[PDB]
Amino acid sequence: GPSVFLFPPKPKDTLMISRTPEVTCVVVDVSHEDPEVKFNWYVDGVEVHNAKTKPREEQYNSTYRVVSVLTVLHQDWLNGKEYKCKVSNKALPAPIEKTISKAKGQPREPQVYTLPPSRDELTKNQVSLTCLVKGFYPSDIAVEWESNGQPENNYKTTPPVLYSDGSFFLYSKLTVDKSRWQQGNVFSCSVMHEALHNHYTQKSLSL
Amino acid sequence: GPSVFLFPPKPKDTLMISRTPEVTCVVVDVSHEDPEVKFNWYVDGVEVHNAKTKPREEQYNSTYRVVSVLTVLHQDWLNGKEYKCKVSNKALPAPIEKTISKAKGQPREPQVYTLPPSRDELTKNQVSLTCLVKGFYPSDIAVEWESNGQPENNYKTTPPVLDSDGSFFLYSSLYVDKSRWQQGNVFSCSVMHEALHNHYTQKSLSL
Ligand SMILES: *[C@@H]1O[C@H](CO[C@@H]2O[C@@H](C)[C@@H](O)[C@@H](O)[C@@H]2O)[C@@H](O[C@@H]2O[C@H](CO)[C@@H](O[C@@H]3O[C@H](CO[C@H]4O[C@H](CO)[C@@H](O)[C@H](O)[C@@H]4O[C@@H]4O[C@H](CO)[C@@H](O)[C@H](O)[C@H]4NC(C)=O)[C@@H](O)[C@H](O[C@H]4O[C@H](CO)[C@@H](O)[C@H](O)[C@@H]4O[C@@H]4O[C@H](CO)[C@@H](O)[C@H](O)[C@H]4NC(C)=O)[C@@H]3O)[C@H](O)[C@H]2NC(C)=O)[C@H](O)[C@H]1NC(C)=O
Ligand SMILES: *[C@@H]1O[C@H](CO[C@@H]2O[C@@H](C)[C@@H](O)[C@@H](O)[C@@H]2O)[C@@H](O[C@@H]2O[C@H](CO)[C@@H](O[C@@H]3O[C@H](CO[C@H]4O[C@H](CO)[C@@H](O)[C@H](O)[C@@H]4O[C@@H]4O[C@H](CO)[C@@H](O)[C@H](O)[C@H]4NC(C)=O)[C@@H](O)[C@H](O[C@H]4O[C@H](CO)[C@@H](O)[C@H](O)[C@@H]4O[C@@H]4O[C@H](CO)[C@@H](O)[C@H](O)[C@H]4NC(C)=O)[C@@H]3O)[C@H](O)[C@H]2NC(C)=O)[C@H](O)[C@H]1NC(C)=O
Repeated sequence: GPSVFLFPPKPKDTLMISRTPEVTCVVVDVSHEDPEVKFNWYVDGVEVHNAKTKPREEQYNSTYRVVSVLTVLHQDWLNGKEYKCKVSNKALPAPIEKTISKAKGQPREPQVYTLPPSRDELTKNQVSLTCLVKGFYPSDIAVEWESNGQPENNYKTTPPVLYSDGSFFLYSKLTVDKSRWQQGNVFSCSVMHEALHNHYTQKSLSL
Repeated sequence: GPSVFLFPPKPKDTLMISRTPEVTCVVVDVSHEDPEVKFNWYVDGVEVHNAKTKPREEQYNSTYRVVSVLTVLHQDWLNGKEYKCKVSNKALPAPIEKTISKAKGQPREPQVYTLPPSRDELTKNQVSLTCLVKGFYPSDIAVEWESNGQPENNYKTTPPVLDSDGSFFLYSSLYVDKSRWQQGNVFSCSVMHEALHNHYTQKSLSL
């Protein structure tokens, strides 16, 4: 009956000390007559006792969805500690365990290139600015466009794709009106990854 | 299980008359006891007669996989016919079903731009040729690289991404030795998609 789902922190969260990276253990499909769900958290095998279990919430399909949220230290996540959520409930034969961590393997620093649009992309009102980020590991990364300090709206990012040698690459596309690229605005592609200095770099682009 | 998955034909196959496009019904996790799975196959409400059930496979999860494949007309699939696979096995409460067809909607043709390498990237031994394919619908597409008629090995393609307007885009990345880029070789990105004239377009790139 009950299914357990264990979610990692957001990459922008693990990479900036101002933010609060958290692991979330989500139990769904808990019957009405065995609703008491117990949680235990282990960090690299030692039980931790500081997780905040939000009070159960009855779903419209007549099952309880219960959530528990453990906060993690940024150096704990990035040093490769394993997080074991252990969910016990009297609807279960025996308790369910789920574990989560950063990806094993040595970090690799992404190279960041910014490509300008094709000449064939001038006969349009809109134009595509491209940012290639390649050779990074593990694949937790964050890509963001801006110009003149303010963020950009119209950008899309592919998912991280596996190259032959084990590392990852992706592309981010910023659609801008040809006018602004003509005028000469500078657009910037900002990349946040653990293997970067200050965890952040930025590449700029203009006519 | 018995849990049913239904897959569509590969794109390349539905776009050339020479290849054979098949829809593929996969029953993961059949039990050793009562392993007799059955299949039936509806095309737009007409039972068809020519399916090829692959005998068995047996997994290291002491359970079985039972694939049936059904071959399809190229115009049948491109015209949006529904392909109904129905699975009868006594271990199931009642017959399972699944359906598949092409994404509904007006096919939109891809725009194909090729981007040269970044100036930054030329201080390396290897170099990334990029190919942006954008504006296409439905998202079944094929992308390949070639030079002097002969194919390329070292290219990877991102899966297709949804833009705000309902079309898709992707990038292909070919990794070549900076020496070949300078000798002046001509590299070609070849796109195969059902909205293109002759289902095929091709863009070229050189120093
Ligand atoms: C009864 O209802 C509840 C709740 O639904 C609510 O009420 C009903 C009535 C409807 O109106 C609902 O629409 C309504 O919202 C049902 O609860 C659902 O249960 C299903 C499964 O039964 C769960 O599916 C899983 O979803 C996860 C991803 O979930 C994230 O994204 C969802 C949107 O897509 C979002 O709704 C989720 O809440 C969650 O969002 C994240 O939440 C965390 C914490 O809150 C947060 O930190 C994140 O930031 C946030 N993200 C976003 C984007 O918002 C999905 O990953 C699961 O897929 C995995 O598991 C499958 C096996 O179960 C497997 O087949 C998949 O392929 C995939 O497998 C994983 O694969 C990776 C590799 O890619 C591998 O590494 C992993 O090991 C592997 N994992 C596992 C476990 O195998 C899965 O699809 C829903 O999340 C859940 N919804 C909610 C809201 O809780 C309940 O099921 C209903 N009961 C029924 C129908 O009987
Ligand atoms: C015990 O063993 C078996 C055997 O597998 C073994 O275990 C796994 C974990 C691996 O280690 C294997 O190496 C190993 O062999 C396990 O059985 C598996 O269980 C998982 C659990 O979810 C199933 O996942 C499903 O996968 C299919 C897609 O399967 C393709 O890709 C897989 C990854 O490459 C690959 O394994 C398959 O062979 C298959 O490959 C395709 O094959 C076709 C021909 O058949 C070929 O033409 C294609 O080219 C090829 N493609 C690729 C990419 O390789 C996926 O469809 C399922 O997703 C649906 O259902 C989920 C619910 O379970 C749900 O979360 C998903 O979101 C999705 O649901 C749909 O979502 C869409 C999208 O939004 C939505 O619109 C739809 O409404 C919704 N529909 C439905 C009906 O849900 C799912 O992800 C595996 O199929 C299954 N078998 C294998 C071989 O993995 C078993 O789990 C093991 N026990 C464990 C792990 O505890």
